[PDB]
Amino acid sequence: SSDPLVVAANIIGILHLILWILDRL
Amino acid sequence: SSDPLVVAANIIGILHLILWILDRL
Amino acid sequence: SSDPLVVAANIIGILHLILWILDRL
Amino acid sequence: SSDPLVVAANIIGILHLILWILDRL
Ligand SMILES: CCCCCCCC/C=C\CCCCCCCC(=O)OC[C@H](O)CO
Ligand SMILES: CCCCCCCC/C=C\CCCCCCCC(=O)OC[C@H](O)CO
Ligand SMILES: CCCCCCCC/C=C\CCCCCCCC(=O)OC[C@H](O)CO
Ligand SMILES: CCCCCCCC/C=C\CCCCCCCC(=O)OC[C@H](O)CO
Ligand SMILES: CCCCCCCC/C=C\CCCCCCCC(=O)OC[C@H](O)CO
Ligand SMILES: CCCCCCCC/C=C\CCCCCCCC(=O)OC[C@H](O)CO
Ligand SMILES: CCCCCCCC/C=C\CCCCCCCC(=O)OC[C@H](O)CO
Ligand SMILES: CCCCCCCC/C=C\CCCCCCCC(=O)OC[C@H](O)CO
Ligand SMILES: [Ca+2]
Ligand SMILES: [Ca+2]
Ligand SMILES: [Ca+2]
Ligand SMILES: [Ca+2]
Ligand SMILES: [Cl-]
Ligand SMILES: [Cl-]
Ligand SMILES: [Sr+2]
Repeated sequence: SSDPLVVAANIIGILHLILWILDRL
Repeated sequence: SSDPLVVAANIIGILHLILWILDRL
Repeated sequence: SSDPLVVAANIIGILHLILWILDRL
Repeated sequence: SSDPLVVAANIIGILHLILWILDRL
């Protein structure tokens, strides 16, 4: 398990990556 | 919970994202 | 140990970095 | 504490940020 703030930050990080890829695609 | 260095790195990562968005906005 | 979602996100983050470097190289 | 791979990934992430800032500066 992780600190809740770390889980949240990682979810945000992944969504950022998805949105970046979709933007470029 | 997380390693303190990981918590710190994630806080920095999120602030970086906020500042990036504000810069572009 | 970390949340499995955090491990996964970090692996993805590192692969992203590798692919970015290889793209620029 | 965190998975060792997560600690490593976060250290790499921070160094990446430092090198990016120094490059732009
Ligand atoms: C291109 C712009 C960058 C992208 C902008 C996207 C910002 C998304 C913000 C919030 C959604 C994600 C947050 C989800 C947080 C849920 C709470 C949580 O995960 O807590 C778990 C905890 O471990 C339980 O105690
Ligand atoms: C248009 C773009 C579409 C937007 C798509 C964005 C999806 C975000 C991706 C992953 C976060 C969701 C993962 C949620 C699972 C979290 C539960 C967890 O944190 O721990 C589970 C672990 O396996 C047990 O400890
Ligand atoms: C665009 C440039 C990139 C952005 C530049 C921003 C750099 C921010 C640096 C430090 C502030 C954040 C650090 C906050 C650290 C607090 C200590 C901590 O979080 O420790 C928790 C631990 O788990 C308890 O034992
Ligand atoms: C001009 C731009 C404005 C700058 C805005 C930047 C704000 C940084 C965002 C989040 C870090 C703060 C989150 C602090 C909470 C940390 C406590 C924690 O780490 O764990 C809590 C958990 O819910 C129990 O384990
Ligand atoms: C340039 C585009 C960005 C790059 C696109 C790359 C996307 C890669 C996606 C998935 C592979 C990585 C996921 C590996 C996940 C394995 C599952 C896991 O790690 O779970 C561990 C857990 O702790 C055990 O319970
Ligand atoms: C063309 C580009 C080539 C692609 C290359 C991408 C490689 C991805 C890098 C690291 C993820 C693999 C690390 C796997 C180890 C995970 C096991 C773990 O999570 O914990 C281990 C810890 O030491 C005990 O707790
Ligand atoms: C611009 C290019 C991107 C930047 C390229 C930089 C790549 C740096 C690679 C490795 C150094 C960092 C790795 C340090 C890893 C030490 C091992 C560790 O941290 O393990 C802790 C564990 O928790 C104990 O069991
Ligand atoms: C030219 C550029 C100069 C390069 C500069 C790059 C420095 C990398 C930054 C941070 C990683 C080092 C942090 C090492 C501390 C790790 C120990 C830890 O992981 O846990 C400690 C925690 O407080 C107890 O659990
Ligand atoms: Ca906490
Ligand atoms: Ca430690
Ligand atoms: Ca979980
Ligand atoms: Ca492990
Ligand atoms: Cl990142
Ligand atoms: Cl973690
Ligand atoms: Sr943990």
